[PDB]
Amino acid sequence: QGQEDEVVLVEGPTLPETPRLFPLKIRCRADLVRLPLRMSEPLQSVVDHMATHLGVSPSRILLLFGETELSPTATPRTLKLGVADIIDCVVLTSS
Repeated sequence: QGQEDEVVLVEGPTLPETPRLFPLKIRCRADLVRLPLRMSEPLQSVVDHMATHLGVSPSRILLLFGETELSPTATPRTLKLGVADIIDCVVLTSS
């Protein structure tokens, strides 16, 4: 008992049931922001959102969990990110 899947192939109907997102915990310059994101969703979601928040380009945004270097292409799934698992949005001189 637990048929957990969604047939996103052969016709694309109106699915009002959204996927199971979670409030990803990002750290700004001195504050915490939460946005609804999928584990399968790449960090490009938090990158774009933090870029618009800080008034910078998404290319300048680098996510950093403690001491590790994350990327916009990397997914919270493989990274084991969460609601308590916090990633630093740092604006670098990306040139």
